[PDB]
Amino acid sequence: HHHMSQEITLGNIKIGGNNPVFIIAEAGLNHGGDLNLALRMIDEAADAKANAIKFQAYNSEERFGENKEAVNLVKPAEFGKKEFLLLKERSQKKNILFFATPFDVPNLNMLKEIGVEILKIASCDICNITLLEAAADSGLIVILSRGTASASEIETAVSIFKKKKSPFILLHCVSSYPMNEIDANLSAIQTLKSKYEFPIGYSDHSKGIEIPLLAVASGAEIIEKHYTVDRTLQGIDWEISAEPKELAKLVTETERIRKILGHGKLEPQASEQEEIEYRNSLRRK
Amino acid sequence: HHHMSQEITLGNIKIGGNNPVFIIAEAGLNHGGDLNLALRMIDEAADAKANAIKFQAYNSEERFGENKEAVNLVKPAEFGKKEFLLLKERSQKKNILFFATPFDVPNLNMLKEIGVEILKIASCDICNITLLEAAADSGLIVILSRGTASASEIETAVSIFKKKKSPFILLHCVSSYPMNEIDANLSAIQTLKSKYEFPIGYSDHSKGIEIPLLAVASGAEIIEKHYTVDRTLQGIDWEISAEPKELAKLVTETERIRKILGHGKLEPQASEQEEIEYRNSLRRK
Ligand SMILES: [Mn+2]
Ligand SMILES: [Mn+2]
Repeated sequence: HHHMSQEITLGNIKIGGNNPVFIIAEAGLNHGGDLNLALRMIDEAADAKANAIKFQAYNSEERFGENKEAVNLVKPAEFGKKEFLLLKERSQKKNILFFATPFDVPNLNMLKEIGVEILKIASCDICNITLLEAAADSGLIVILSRGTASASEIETAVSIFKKKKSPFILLHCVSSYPMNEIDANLSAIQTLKSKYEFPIGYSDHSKGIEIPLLAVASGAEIIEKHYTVDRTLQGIDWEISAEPKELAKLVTETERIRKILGHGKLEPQASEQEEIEYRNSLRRK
Repeated sequence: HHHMSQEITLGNIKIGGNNPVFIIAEAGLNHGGDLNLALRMIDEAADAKANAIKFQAYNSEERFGENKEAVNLVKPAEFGKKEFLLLKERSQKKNILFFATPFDVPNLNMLKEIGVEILKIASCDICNITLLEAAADSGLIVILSRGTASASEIETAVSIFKKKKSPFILLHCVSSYPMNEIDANLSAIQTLKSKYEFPIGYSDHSKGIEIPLLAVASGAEIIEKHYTVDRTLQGIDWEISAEPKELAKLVTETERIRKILGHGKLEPQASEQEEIEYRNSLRRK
């Protein structure tokens, strides 16, 4: 390629540059607070060969305030340090990366204390200056999604991490539920890749995997997709969540599209040598 | 978007910029020199809503030299001026644009004389300085494919058209028949869009429409696809040619993927309004 993002390398973490697309299974709140179900989600995400599985670390009242129905809905799905330690341990055993989205500073501090190496910051927090500054100060790798955000809002958020030289990844994202095809605006990925030097990816909220695969073809270097072991359980966000076989197809189809994208250099392929020989023998005149 | 190519206009059709993808059905030599078959090809390409149908204007001996097998294969498919006039008349009647690839200056002059407004130059002629200079001096829209070519060979050809200020379009292309998907190097499209200001597209030599559709997702603003009424006739290039229903699907799927790509601006979609209001009321802390 011409454009190559500055890769983020932390041990075996290798994101951007000419590395494989980093695929995140967003378990989110779909486990409903069932710890055994969350552990099962890790097992089956590792079997699907996702690179990482992501959870959410939040206080319901802090997150939703006076929306009593939202509070009651997400209250059962809260996990604390003891559960996140068990989930991190199962993830290490199954060779899949564990991390989570903190929604406040106490949860961020807890995630750093249990040894996570990556933080996700949700789209709704792209203007949460206190939380962004705490993420930048942590020194950890930060993935920020830009759903809801204008170009100026993105620049303000990006500057917070540039100022601390945080390893930083930005995901194009549309905070629409569910996200329709005509709202994907996947060419924003290239707009961001032209504007910034760090890796750009895509976080999906559609009802399938076609849009994230198209996002890979349009340049995404990271893919985040909501994830469930079984939509029939009707857990939180089930409608936009991929089941394990669909996650596995996302992984293998991403690899296939990456092969099709190729090296990006302006040079002939060896499969063209017969036409090169013909060109050189008769058409140079 | 961020970058936009400088659009090219000819009548009511505009190529590049934020115009629809321009779709070319390459009839090639697949008609085998059967004029009635070539006329049917125009009818069915227009019904499929391709923007243009393209033919090839060549002398077999000039094109293939002492390769007597190749000369005998393509000699029956030669059309002359009288045939191209009939093909152009049919295209206008059916509301599809007609043009052709000249392989020598006599055929280029003939095409301009009968009123064609676009010239295609084949990948094998990207080092054919005499032909490229005649195309650049013609004043017509020139579409060039860069199969076989290195960056420096592309730059040499581009410089010819920059000097004459020709309306110019470049197609990424891999001169392999049929082209394996792992050879497609579709990220070369973005490399070319970053290097050059004129519209960049893709000429396909694969066995399906998936690769050209991925090329749209990777930024192609023009798609050329080989075309046949019926692969079972085993005409020249049958294996890489789309049949009319498949051409029609390429057209409608290209429009769908363009809608998914969107405008490329860093501004939220209207459907994100609920999440914006949530963000502004509770998460600006
Ligand atoms: Mn999400
Ligand atoms: Mn061709």
